[PDB]
Amino acid sequence: SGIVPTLQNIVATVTLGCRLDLKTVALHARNAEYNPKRFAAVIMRIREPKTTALIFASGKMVVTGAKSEDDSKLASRKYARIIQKIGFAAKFTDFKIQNIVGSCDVKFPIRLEGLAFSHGTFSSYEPELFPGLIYRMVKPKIVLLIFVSGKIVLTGAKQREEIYQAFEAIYPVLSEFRKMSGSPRNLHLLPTTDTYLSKVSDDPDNL
DNA sequence: TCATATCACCTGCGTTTCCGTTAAACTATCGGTTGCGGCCATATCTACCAGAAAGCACCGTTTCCC
Repeated sequence: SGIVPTLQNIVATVTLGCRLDLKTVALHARNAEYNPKRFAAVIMRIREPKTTALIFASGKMVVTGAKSEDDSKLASRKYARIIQKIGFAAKFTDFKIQNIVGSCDVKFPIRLEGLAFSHGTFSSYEPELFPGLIYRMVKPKIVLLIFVSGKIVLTGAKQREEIYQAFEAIYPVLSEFRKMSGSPRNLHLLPTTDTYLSKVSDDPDNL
């Protein structure tokens, strides 16, 4: 419970309001990869923040590799500004984080068979083609990947607090699977997602 | 470089289920052609009928007879 989870990847999307010519967009970006022989879209990485991004002719975009809530909106706004420099209106709309990926380490090894046998209502553990166990948390809804080393991965979340709540909910379970710190201090010590996102310009006129 | 989880996608392959196709035995009329019979025309035979010249009966004035 003392080893607070770290975010590894935040993935988001934004609507542009207007349908646009993706070939025209592909002409001016300083990083771009695109070939209709394999896929009909441009892959578009940037230096700072270190995000990858994607654009669709229908007037929608996706952003990946964000380290913070801030990076997600700030990168999306900078990609939209590049499209506004180009011959399109690109009205920044529908900003959302569809998935969050985080990880933590309890520093003790886990008997995945014991976890799967006792919590089989939520746990799945297939024959060992892959070494890690998977867990389906239903309230709040989170997917957790459990490894024998004590390393843990969390995904399927969209709100920051639920990743820390899911870790805190399974830490007592993991701690029971032991043989021969445990205090969270608070459920969420850091500021909320909204108090982070509000540092970035929200108004679409603030290009 | 293979072995899991999760999401945007969109475009693509070629899949996967009830309907459509070529053509069946058995089905429901309905048509090109078969044979079978009414109305109406004709020359002849007939039923129902009246009219004439002639019958014939009811009747009583006559007169001969009770």
